[PDB]
Amino acid sequence: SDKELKFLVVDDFSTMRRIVRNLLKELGFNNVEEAEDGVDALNKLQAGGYGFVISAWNMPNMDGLELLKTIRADGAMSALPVLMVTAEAKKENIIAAAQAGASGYVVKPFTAATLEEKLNKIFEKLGM
Repeated sequence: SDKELKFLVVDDFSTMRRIVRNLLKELGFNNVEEAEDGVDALNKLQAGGYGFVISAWNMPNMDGLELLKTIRADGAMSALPVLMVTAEAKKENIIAAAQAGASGYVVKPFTAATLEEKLNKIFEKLGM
């Protein structure tokens, strides 16, 4: 959408959620909500309206990969862009994510410039 595309930031670390929240505000994206794990994220996603999901890979209860796989299998939100936030770039993890449907991955920490690039690449490789 425009700057009003509604984001769901998912991370069990509240500090990270605020960090991502503020990097998006700096870019002009003010419509952000948060979730603390995969289950909490699915519960909010069921309300619809969401346009992008930024999710941490390691979370207790339902990690980012399981949250991704579930999103993709849901007919109503199977096209939802999902950006995976990780702490290290391991080959097998990047491929497991990619083959499961991840729109992209970003290694933390990252700046607003890095996030903007990752967002832009996801939009064009999709048609936005």
